[PDB]
Amino acid sequence: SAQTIEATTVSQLEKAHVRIGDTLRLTGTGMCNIRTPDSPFLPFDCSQIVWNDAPPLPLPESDIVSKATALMQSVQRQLHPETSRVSPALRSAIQKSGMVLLDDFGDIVQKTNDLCSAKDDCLRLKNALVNLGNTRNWETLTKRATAGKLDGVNVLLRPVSAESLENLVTTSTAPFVIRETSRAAQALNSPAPGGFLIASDEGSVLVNQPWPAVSLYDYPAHEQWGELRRLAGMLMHTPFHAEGIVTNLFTDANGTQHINLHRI
Repeated sequence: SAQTIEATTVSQLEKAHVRIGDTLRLTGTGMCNIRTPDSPFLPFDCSQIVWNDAPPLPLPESDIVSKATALMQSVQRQLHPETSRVSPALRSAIQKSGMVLLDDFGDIVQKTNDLCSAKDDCLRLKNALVNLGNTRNWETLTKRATAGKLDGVNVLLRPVSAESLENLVTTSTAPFVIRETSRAAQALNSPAPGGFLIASDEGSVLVNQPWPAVSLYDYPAHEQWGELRRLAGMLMHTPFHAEGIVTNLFTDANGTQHINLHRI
């Protein structure tokens, strides 16, 4: 005979030995299933819950990403400031000359060397810095920079050139974040054995978390990392609720019990 099963831990649901036709009411803390490339929390799918007592996986971390962020911020700090090592009288005069000031060219070269370390990285960007720096090649520039012979030194750009350089830092760092974002996503998709995978027949979302303003990949590359990290922050160990009748049930090789639920 069919029964109603109420369970709040993985153990309780295992002890209940569910069958097809049973009615489950399930509330616990678990993880939303993550899909490799419709659904609000893309790439997570919270119509499917991975429920088991293996400790949750760690949030994404990358030092490449923070190197990329350092570079983009040093450039933004200098192209669009709002307070600038330099004397105020000098500051106003440069603005009146129709020009833009980098007051720490040395930091930008170091940050670029930091991220684009491998000899064939970001050649457009290194060439732009070389021309700004009045050297012959990138490698002299990096040493003078790393030496400390460029700290606080002042470079001036026509505004069209400064726009182009900001976009150049932008387009060159994007592939770094895109890779690391991708790498992090795959590291989030490592499934423990045992436990359950609870899926909603009608594709019902099964968590109560705020829906995201826009999908993760409508974001610009550098902010995709930030959002994926946020999405994982609230969806890898979230309270969930799932109730309905069991319409299918199967224990895979790994010992995970897949359960499909149709609500009432």
